Amino acid sequence: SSVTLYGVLDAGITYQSNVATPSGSGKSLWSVGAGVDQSRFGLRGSEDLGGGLKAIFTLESGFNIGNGRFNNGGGMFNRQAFVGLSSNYGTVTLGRQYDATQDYLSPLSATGTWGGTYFAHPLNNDRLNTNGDVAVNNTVKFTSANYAGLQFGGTYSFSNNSQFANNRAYSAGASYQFQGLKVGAAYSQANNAGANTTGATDPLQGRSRVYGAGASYAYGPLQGGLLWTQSRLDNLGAPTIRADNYEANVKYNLTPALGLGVAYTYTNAKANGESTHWNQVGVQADYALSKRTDVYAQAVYQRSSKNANASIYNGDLSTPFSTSINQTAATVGLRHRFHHHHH
Amino acid sequence: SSVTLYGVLDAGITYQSNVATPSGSGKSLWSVGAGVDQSRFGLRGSEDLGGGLKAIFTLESGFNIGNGRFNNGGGMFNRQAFVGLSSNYGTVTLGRQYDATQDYLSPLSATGTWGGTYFAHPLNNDRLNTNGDVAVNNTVKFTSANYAGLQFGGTYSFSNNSQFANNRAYSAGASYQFQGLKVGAAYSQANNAGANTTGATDPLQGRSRVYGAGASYAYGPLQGGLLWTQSRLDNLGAPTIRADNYEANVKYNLTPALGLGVAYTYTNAKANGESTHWNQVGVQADYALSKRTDVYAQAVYQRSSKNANASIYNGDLSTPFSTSINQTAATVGLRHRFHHHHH
Amino acid sequence: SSVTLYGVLDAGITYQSNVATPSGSGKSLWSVGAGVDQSRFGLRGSEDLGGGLKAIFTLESGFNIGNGRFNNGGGMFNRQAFVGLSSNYGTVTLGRQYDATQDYLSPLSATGTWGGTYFAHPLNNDRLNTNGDVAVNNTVKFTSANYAGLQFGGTYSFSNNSQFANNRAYSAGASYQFQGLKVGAAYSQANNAGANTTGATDPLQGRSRVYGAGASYAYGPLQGGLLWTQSRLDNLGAPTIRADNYEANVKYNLTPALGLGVAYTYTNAKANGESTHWNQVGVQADYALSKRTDVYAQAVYQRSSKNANASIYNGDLSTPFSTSINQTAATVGLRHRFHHHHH
Ligand code: NA
Ligand code: NA
Repeated sequence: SSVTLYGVLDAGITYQSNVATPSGSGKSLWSVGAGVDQSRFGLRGSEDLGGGLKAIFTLESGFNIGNGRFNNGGGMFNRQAFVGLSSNYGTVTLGRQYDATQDYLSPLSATGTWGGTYFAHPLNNDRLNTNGDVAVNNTVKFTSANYAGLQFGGTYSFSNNSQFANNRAYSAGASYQFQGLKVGAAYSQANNAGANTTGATDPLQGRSRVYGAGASYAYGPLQGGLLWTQSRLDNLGAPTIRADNYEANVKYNLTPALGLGVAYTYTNAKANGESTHWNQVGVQADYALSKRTDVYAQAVYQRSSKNANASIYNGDLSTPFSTSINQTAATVGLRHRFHHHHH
Repeated sequence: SSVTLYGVLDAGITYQSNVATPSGSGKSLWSVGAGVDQSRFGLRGSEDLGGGLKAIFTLESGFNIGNGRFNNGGGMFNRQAFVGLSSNYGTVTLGRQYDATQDYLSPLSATGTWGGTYFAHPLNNDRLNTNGDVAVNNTVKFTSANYAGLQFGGTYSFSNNSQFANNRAYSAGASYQFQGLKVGAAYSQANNAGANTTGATDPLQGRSRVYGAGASYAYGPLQGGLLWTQSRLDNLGAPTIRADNYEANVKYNLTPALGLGVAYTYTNAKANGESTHWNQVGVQADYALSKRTDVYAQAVYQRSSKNANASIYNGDLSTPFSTSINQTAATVGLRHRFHHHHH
Repeated sequence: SSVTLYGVLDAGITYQSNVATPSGSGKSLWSVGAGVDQSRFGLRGSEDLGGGLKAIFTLESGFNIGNGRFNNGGGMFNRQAFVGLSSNYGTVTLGRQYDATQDYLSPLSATGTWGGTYFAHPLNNDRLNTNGDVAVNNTVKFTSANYAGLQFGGTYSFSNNSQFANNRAYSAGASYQFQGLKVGAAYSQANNAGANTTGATDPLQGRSRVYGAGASYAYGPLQGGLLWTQSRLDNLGAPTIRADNYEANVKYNLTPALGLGVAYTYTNAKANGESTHWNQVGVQADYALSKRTDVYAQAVYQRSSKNANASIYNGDLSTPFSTSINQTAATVGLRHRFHHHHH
């Protein structure tokens, strides 16, 4: 009954204050690339099948505007590719999909809403930002109907190989919404993530987990929230690694076309009796020229503990860290969304 | 005069009863992936050029809904990419194309019609199923006009390198149709298939051939057919390998929305005086929720000779065989087709 | 305010008279592939933002019709991927873009207009033809407004890594147009081109430069031009290489549907006190069956100095040279353009 072509183009100039060079000294990194959202194009549709029943699909491909290449592991529909049925009693979808972490926790974070890439937590450790390979393959997802503001669901992501536990995943989450208040909680687990090309997580072991909970509130021109997440690697005789992230964010619309957002995140990682931590704060001014086009300017600052180095997530996990405990990232950019409904 | 965007999304849950693990024991394989048809999207068009003359093109890309990646060798338009001219005296098309085996024999098989992937013959040995890299590169194809139900044509697929015979192919076939009766025969040959990146067959030698003939009949709610194919590798001092496939299939529409199909295939492979064989039978129930959406359920069973192992084709030739002479594949899935004509 | 889907399909049969085989003897190369233009599909749009201000984008992907694969380095939007703002005072665009060489010199060449691939200069040495990886990544481009027929602009292409000069590029050019007269000049420089995956030029060092100038004139059914370009590799203790290209071209419309073009190019390359040269002449007959479809036939002939070998550019830099000082390339082909404006 409807097939929509859509996309988002986001390009900006970014300065990063200190990025290690091969000579070991720190220099600034200048780049052109996605500032807030990862660029993408997609096809989505829904067919009315009568009785509240609908067939739905989404095919969504992320790419780097700087070089035209696929990212998120490099496949065609590297963000989402799924088909399913929606009814009054819930939705079941099959394919490559984001999991409950993304459905129920990301909307409570700056990186998952107005902030995007550079507001991600260190190394995107809790998989909240999707400018990065965070979708899961071979996924069956159930999403409940809305029960008076309560929604819940989960995923199982098959290994697609004769070893059932070798690169699979699952998750569960729930949200509660009421007149501007949003609460969410989620739990996700992977076994042998990235261990092969058939399973749930693309290459790049043991057990990896993300869980968290938070809440946000919106009224008028003001919105804000709090969010806790933990990412954990265990069952490796390597020592367990765990990272906790504590974020507060607020966004205020000065005018209907000018939003300013501020976010702060404290991250604390522990392994084998030792601990490192990062403090990150960012501010973003975003100006809408139309419903489809906005220009933005932002600056993010991160300081690590003295036994560690700073690195603001820029969409590329291979980016070398700062040589110091400090890094600044400042971006000016342009974002354009397009949309065709095929009447 | 018309450009159409289209696609097919097919996702299902498959159980395969016995697939070898690295430890050598057989375990079940559970997977999410294409059940019947390979998922694909495409662009096709035809321009009226006057006098019965038309310009036509098809750009068609297959992909795995489970992980969003291209398959069929991994290129962009990995199923078909061609442009050509159609007239009252026949059609000439240029590009990456299926050959006469696919045009004239596949419609007589369950795997090429209602059955799809898991109804393919062992290892897709006769290239009848297109959930697999069976298109040929660099192809010039002629298709005749309809001469009172007779159609014929063929292909030559260039090596695109200074060695004219190093990775090239050609084929020829013909069909006869009359009021529900269909007859087809075809012959295809490749030399040094997959020996380079420029030629007709993608990587993954000597002379490889497929030929076959069959017939089918449709009237009312009932359709069925018989088909013989042989695949042959020779001119290798390695010993010639040949495989013969004998298939019978029948499909019956219980209701206008519920089809049940049954297929049986006997396959016999011979090499260096020794012989192996497979018996395969499958049943599929397919229920149309609309013209665009259907849900299906099927079960396939294969038994090999005692000097061999069972393996039901699942779209992935790297899938390990069963550790026994038996394998069962059962699938429940969802298929959705979309279409936009751009009025 | 508008999003357009578009594409060009170009397929032809090419004979090349002498291409080296591994045995060292020269044989003819027969191929199916792009004759004139590289096949491509794309999405482009522009939104009216009021006051002469517009948001624009182009996403353009080149591919080989012969095998369905991406070319131009193999990424998704491997020809152009950019977003930007256009105003009365000029245009700024960000992403993967052609540089000033392509904007201001290519329109004065046969290879950049009616001639295409096989009219390129030896090894596409001056990057004038786009059936080849000539776009630059991470590019900021400014294009001025038209000042009474004068247009100018330039590019800077970031390295996107902490070494600012390690795989970056920039360019500048200008044109002057008046009633069929066109003049252009351009200059482009890259440092450490292809040295990494983050920078301006895709893999496949020191300083590489292209510059040139030319003019063309069109009136009625007749058009022609002259163009000089130089490509230079220096700062390598390897010896500097430089190549100068001198081209004359003319195209005449016999009828409104039949164009004949002739081009001649002399190329002279010098390195370490030695010199090689090539003479190339080509003729193309192009017949429009409609505004969207044309069939063409052409022949190109190249003779090299006796200390070198002939090689007519065919879109593939890995193609081996002729074993002699001579090579002929003859092509017959079909080109079809499509277009949908989404009203
Ligand atoms: Na209309
Ligand atoms: Na459309």
